Amino acid sequence: SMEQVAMELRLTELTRLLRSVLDQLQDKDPARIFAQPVSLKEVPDYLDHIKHPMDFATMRKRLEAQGYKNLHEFEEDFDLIIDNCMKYNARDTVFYRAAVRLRDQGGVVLRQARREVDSIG
Repeated sequence: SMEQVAMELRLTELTRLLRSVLDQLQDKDPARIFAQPVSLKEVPDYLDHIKHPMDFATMRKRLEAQGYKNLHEFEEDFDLIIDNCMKYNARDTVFYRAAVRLRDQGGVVLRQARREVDSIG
């Protein structure tokens, strides 16, 4: 069907728009602490602490496989990154300080991105 075609083209263009948003968010991690999944070799107990790990490259696999049906699903994954960090790592750490920084700065990118999803449909 063609009504299936227009659902796709509208997804394809969410997927376009999220790509931009992720690039902006991942510029807020200049140190690349969030670039990649926490290594299980390096931190073998990690999953005893964090049940749903998340990182930018894992979000990016799922984005290029059109796997975010809306913005909320993308926003949930981003918050996973931040929240996991701020539980696993103590307050007086480079790691926790960087999640606090990404959360504050990424809140601006997301607050505009929410309007452009609603506007553009």
